[PDB]
Amino acid sequence: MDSFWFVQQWPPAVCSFQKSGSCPGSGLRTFTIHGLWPQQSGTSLTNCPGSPFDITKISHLQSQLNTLWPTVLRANNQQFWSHEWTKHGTCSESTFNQAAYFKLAVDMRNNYDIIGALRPHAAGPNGRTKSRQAIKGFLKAKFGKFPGLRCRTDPQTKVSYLVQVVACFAQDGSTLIDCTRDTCGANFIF
Ligand SMILES: [Mn+2]
Ligand SMILES: [Mn+2]
Repeated sequence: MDSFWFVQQWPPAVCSFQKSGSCPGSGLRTFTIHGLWPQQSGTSLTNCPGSPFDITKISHLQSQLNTLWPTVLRANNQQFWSHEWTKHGTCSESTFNQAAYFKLAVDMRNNYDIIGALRPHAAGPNGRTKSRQAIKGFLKAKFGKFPGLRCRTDPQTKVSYLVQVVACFAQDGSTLIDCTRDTCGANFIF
């Protein structure tokens, strides 16, 4: 790995795409952690063989994980954490064990407050159109590096919605770097 993508998701938007059943995210109104994804030459490293998920190793972080890393689409929170560890976390296990991996993600969330960066500019979520350049600009001004913006288009209306914001980090998991990939067009609903 040569870097990490720290991905946060916007629950209300993510829930809108799940048209089959109920969804907790509608009740959640803040950015939550989707996951911490190790990267290699521009691609996400996934499903690396490694240690099985051990719930006891993060029992001391439960209160923080239930509020910052709740599941939006899956059955329950624990299942989501297990999924993230098995699909992404194992790929950086050589340097970060399970406890360290989850702690790092929690720290990143506490240090990267997206809503706080957007409020002053009245660019917070309000169901209206926002511009990609402006949002990226507001985050860059506060944190120092460009974030990555991820959008999804509704199959029916064809409208584009901001669903995730990515903060890019070097292999040390501490040095913020510029992200260089968005999946959002010039405008989107947020
Ligand atoms: Mn995933
Ligand atoms: Mn899968």
